[PDB]
Amino acid sequence: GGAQQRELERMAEVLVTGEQLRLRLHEEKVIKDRRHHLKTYPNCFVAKELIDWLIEHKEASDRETAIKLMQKLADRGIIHHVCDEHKEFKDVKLFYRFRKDDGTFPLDNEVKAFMRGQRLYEKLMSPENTLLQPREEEGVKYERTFMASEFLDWLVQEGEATTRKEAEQLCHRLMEHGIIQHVSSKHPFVDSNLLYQFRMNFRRRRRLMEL
Amino acid sequence: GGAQQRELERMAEVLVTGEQLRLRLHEEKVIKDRRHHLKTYPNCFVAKELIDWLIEHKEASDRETAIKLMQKLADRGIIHHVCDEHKEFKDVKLFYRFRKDDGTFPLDNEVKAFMRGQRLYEKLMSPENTLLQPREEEGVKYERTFMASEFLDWLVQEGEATTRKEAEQLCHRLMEHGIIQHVSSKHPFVDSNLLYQFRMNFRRRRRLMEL
Repeated sequence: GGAQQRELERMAEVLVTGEQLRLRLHEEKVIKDRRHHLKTYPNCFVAKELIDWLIEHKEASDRETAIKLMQKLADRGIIHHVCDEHKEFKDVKLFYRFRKDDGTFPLDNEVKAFMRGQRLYEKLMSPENTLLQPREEEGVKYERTFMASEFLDWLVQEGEATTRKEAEQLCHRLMEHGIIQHVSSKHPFVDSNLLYQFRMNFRRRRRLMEL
Repeated sequence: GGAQQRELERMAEVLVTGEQLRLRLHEEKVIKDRRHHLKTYPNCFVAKELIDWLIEHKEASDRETAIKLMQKLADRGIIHHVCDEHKEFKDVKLFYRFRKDDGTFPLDNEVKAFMRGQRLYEKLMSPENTLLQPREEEGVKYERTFMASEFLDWLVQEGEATTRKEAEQLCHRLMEHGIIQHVSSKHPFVDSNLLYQFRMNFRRRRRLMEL
């Protein structure tokens, strides 16, 4: 994997693990609409309460390390402090901002392809999936291959792409960013019976303490 | 105009007029990175100062009506009060929220197509543009037509689409949502010499006072 995989892991894993946490906290009602002074702030958690929860569910060893983990999510824009935004515009010396000027947290195309590729790899490495097999091309045995045509077929049936031409562009992006490769000759992706492999050998999703 | 156009105008015109204000306020440095107690708040304006500016530039007769106009923008999420979001996560009773749980302002495909079409229509009404002409098809005279092939050429040349097939898909959306039409309702959009028109007769951009 090397430097590319290390840096793509840095970019992507906290986003993946952070999203997993968000879903868990909704299911457990730690995130909910909260009222404070007759004012409703929707879909909020309380910092102290989340620290409690993290330790309570053995996601963090102590208060100090739970704070460090949530700080990492705050630093990457995954969570933010909810301050009191006045809803009423008034003739006062307060700062205002156009929503279009709000800061964003965009992902470049390499990171997007990495994160798409990891979802596919996890599905294809599951017992239920059988696309990945040792196969032969021009008399060479290769491990963990998939056929270009079969991969395009599966991408649609699973709903990872709407159409074959859409799924084809996805594979070209996966090729461009080194997520997949032709079994031997750096050949491009072609809708054919040629064999391809994952170049990127993704590691399991991180737990919170592993960030 | 009719019912479809009235409701698409309600959805879109405040967004266009508000965006135009954002660009103008940037040009005039009413929006800029502002410092407040050793914390830099980027791309902000000061409410009172914008009221000043609106009156100075005759967008509002008085402060009360200028406030009413900016409230309209705030109500549609175009502007918001910038409050102090603590960057450091602390073991405190403060509300936090996942960014993915922040409120959003989605636009459906019909409004997007309406807004795309209005931008294209304005460009085709610029003095240097010559795409729109009276032309004849199957012996019938039509006004304000454009040819599909010429329109696709221009859409790519103008950068409204990266590629010719992307420009083609845009036109299909314009047909789907009644923004453009075939001169005689006999064909979909086809990359060819067939003639098309704007079905939507867009009205001039709203002034702030008209929203």
